[PDB]
Amino acid sequence: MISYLKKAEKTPQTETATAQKVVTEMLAEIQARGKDAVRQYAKQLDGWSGDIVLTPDQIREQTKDVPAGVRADIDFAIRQVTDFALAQRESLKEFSVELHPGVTAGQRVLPVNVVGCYAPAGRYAHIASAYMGVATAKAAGVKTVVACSSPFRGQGIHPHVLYAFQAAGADVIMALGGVQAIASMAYGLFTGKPADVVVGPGNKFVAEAKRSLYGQVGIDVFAGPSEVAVIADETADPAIVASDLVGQAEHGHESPAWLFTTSRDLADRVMALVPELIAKLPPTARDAATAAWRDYGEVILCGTREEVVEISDRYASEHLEVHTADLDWWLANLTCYGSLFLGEETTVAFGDKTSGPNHVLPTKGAARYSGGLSVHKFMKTLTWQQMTREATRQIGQVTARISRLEGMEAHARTADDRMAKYFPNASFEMGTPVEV
Amino acid sequence: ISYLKKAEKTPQTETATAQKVVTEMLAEIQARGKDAVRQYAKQLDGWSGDIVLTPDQIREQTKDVPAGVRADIDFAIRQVTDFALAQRESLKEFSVELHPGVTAGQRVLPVNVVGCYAPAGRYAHIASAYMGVATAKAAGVKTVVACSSPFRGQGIHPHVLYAFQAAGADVIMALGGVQAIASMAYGLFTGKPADVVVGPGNKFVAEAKRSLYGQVGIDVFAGPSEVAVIADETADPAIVASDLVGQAEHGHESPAWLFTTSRDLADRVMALVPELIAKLPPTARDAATAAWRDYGEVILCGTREEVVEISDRYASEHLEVHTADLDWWLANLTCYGSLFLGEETTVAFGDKTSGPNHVLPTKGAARYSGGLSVHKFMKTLTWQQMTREATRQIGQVTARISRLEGMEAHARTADDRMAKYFPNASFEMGTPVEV
Ligand SMILES: NC(=O)C1=CN([C@@H]2O[C@H](COP(=O)(O)OP(=O)(O)OC[C@H]3O[C@@H](n4cnc5c(N)ncnc54)[C@H](O)[C@@H]3O)[C@@H](O)[C@H]2O)C=CC1
Ligand SMILES: NC(=O)C1=CN([C@@H]2O[C@H](COP(=O)(O)OP(=O)(O)OC[C@H]3O[C@@H](n4cnc5c(N)ncnc54)[C@H](O)[C@@H]3O)[C@@H](O)[C@H]2O)C=CC1
Ligand SMILES: N[C@@H](CS(=O)(=O)O)C(=O)O
Ligand SMILES: N[C@@H](CS(=O)(=O)O)C(=O)O
Ligand SMILES: [Zn+2]
Ligand SMILES: [Zn+2]
Repeated sequence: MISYLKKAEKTPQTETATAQKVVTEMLAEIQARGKDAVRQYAKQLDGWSGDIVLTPDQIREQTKDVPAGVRADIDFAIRQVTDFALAQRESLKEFSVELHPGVTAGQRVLPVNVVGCYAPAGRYAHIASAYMGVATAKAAGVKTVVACSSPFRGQGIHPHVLYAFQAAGADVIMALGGVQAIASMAYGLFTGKPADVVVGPGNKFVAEAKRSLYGQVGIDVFAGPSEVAVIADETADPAIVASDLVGQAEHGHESPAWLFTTSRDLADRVMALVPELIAKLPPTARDAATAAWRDYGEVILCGTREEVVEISDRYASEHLEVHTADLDWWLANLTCYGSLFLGEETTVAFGDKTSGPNHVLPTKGAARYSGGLSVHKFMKTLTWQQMTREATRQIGQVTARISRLEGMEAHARTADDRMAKYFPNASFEMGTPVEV
Repeated sequence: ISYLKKAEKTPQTETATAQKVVTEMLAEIQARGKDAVRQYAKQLDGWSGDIVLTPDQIREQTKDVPAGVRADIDFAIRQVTDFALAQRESLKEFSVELHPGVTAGQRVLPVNVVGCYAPAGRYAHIASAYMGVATAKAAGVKTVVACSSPFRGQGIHPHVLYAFQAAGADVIMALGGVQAIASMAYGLFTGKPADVVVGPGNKFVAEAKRSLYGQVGIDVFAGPSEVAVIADETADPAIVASDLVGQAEHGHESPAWLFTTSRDLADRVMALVPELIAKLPPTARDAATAAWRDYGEVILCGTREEVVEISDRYASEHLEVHTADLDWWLANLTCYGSLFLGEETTVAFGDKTSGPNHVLPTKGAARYSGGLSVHKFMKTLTWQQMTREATRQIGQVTARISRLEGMEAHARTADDRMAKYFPNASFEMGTPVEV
């Protein structure tokens, strides 16, 4: 038996209907009206009536005052993300194999042509998100990267976001936010370069827009309001656990922070500390985190490690920290999470900004079926095959027979035609011809 | 570049029709659950019986499937499995050191539950039944649920059923169409919602899967079958024409495309295709006549490079190459579902028994994905671990960037570690955020 010491009124699912209604209306307008609707939304939602595509010269002008120390930090983080991305790239190989004798089959691994990357800017300016998308796309060998971020605080793109996009290798940069940005990248509005894949994190509207546009484009994953889970035993430090939960709760009113523990004492101290830490935050963060903890935060006490694994796997958190003994066991036994942080020393914020692994990660249970943005999301794994004539003796008769069982005579005739051309003297059973 | 035959319709033509039906049906199933599904099954497919088949039913319904049939299906399952296991070996786990003391790695883990759909309407898709289930089993998925439409006012086609059973399905349901995809996504009738739903189908099936993405993962948008052939002057028109017709019989919406550098070849094929269609039995003849007329296209190009450009833009589900210098085509083509190099292999071989999966992207989805494979059932997740020493650099960069973004609570998680691990250290952690 599992005890909820803190139960949330709301979950990542609560706001689904609200997001869907807005996105349905906006995507309909943009499909009908194109750039006209996008310019309208940019003005009405973001107060923006400037040009949307930045020229190379505006990019230089807008970043000319970014200090050396800020550039050095962003450059370091880009290098870490690139290093890990290149290691991930090496993990997926091309190959060919012989199947039935004379049947050669293989796998080609090819980057997509055009990627659109979104970096959010609303409550905060997402400098790290800006290099997470673009640097990964460049590591994957994508030749055209289009990047968008929302106009921020009465100006255009945040200068540090813009520096990140430029340093990471973006080919085209647009001052454009939200659903209208996602849609513009999917349809190639303003650039004439429709994306093959659109990636990047955002609020519930951004995430729903990407989900809805799937099919028009590929995507990385459903990457909506941030979530954090911590697994802790009696070895954990409640002050650090509480700090880590509050860390992601500041993202917004809808960010869940989950604690799964085998220690009642830990649970109690964390529940006492989280409100105290929230109260010491500055206004924007305090507003977000107070609501998020109240409405979405949960604390679950479990009897055994196996019970913790079961609940953790069901929650399928974007981020999972593990502050326990015997970390090898947790790495071996946990199966549903976006990104795993083993031990107290690393933490979600480190992964968010500069550890290396991508931060763009599944939310709302998408970790049941996908990991996060990676080079893998920009590669197509395509198959090819080639046969000797000899291989077609077996392959062809099996194809003709199965085809005819299914009722597909024209399929069987492509096998009959090869058998008659290559082996006119053979007499295999090719199945009773279909008559209806 | 010149169109010798231009289609009135494309894969895009019927999108609105599909989306309207799917939106209505999903809204109804979300409201009324199993009852909505049982009603759709009755009205659409004539079905009143039990939806979940019992083991006794499965055995009873397959008891007369002959040895010769079983041997062919078993052979095809082996080829699909062999290629799937090769694909599974191509994606590895690893760990690496980044900044000194930072370890990061990739875990590759199968999903828990897969739902597989095998179509049955115009034809009964025996091969489709093992393409999904066998691949899921090769990936190490523990629970596989399989559905196929009640066929012609009776139950699941017995050979589709045999295929599901022999390929390793854990649960089999007699359920078709949108109501099948929805039932597997939501775990109706089994209590086991799928993590990933896969499999091909008509425009309604494919749209239902596209719509339910998010609730579940999917393989790919896999709608009405498409075929493209690239041919030069060395190609045999009789075989090209045959191959086009072969997939045209799938239904009235199936495009058959010919890209060639030889006007002679194009002309002979355009004469032959109608003649071959005319010789088909009634159901196929009806499908292929409409498909070729409405969706068939023939494009003449001046250079190989032009062919590549056009082929890549069409991004066909299946692409056959009947040319000299096949190495060049393998090296230069980039958008297709599955490639058939040389005259000897052909799409129907891939459909039934070559090995590589036939469940493939249509309507331009080959621009961003390959087909169903074990890779669609594996999650690639990341993990990391650090020494305390590593956090001196990582932590100060985190704190500074966080504060530049306006994220003070993020920075405090770094400040807290620095104060705990290195209480005498003094770093630039960034100006605290005040708004
Ligand atoms: N899953 C992941 O990996 C990550 C998720 N995130 C999440 O990204 C989110 C960022 O959210 P925001 O600050 O809002 O930035 P955002 O860039 O996602 O959204 C700002 C844009 O949304 C539009 N918008 C806002 N409310 C709207 C409404 N009612 N109707 C239509 N458009 C509307 C704005 O006008 C603007 O164009 C946070 O929830 C954060 O946790 C952040 C990083 C990574
Ligand atoms: N992309 C790929 O890899 C593959 C594609 N396919 C395609 O699969 C398709 C199979 O189509 P079908 O024979 O129809 O079998 P299906 O199993 O896809 O469709 C039959 C189901 O659809 C329902 N349905 C039919 N019309 C409907 C309507 N108007 N409204 C609501 N429900 C409706 C039926 O009642 C039944 O439940 C073909 O187009 C074939 O080319 C087949 C194999 C692989
Ligand atoms: N924690 C965010 C990343 S960031 O803090 O916005 O950089 C996420 O959900 O990945
Ligand atoms: N040609 C079908 C496969 S099958 O002929 O239905 O077996 C496809 O589109 O993949
Ligand atoms: Zn964060
Ligand atoms: Zn076929």
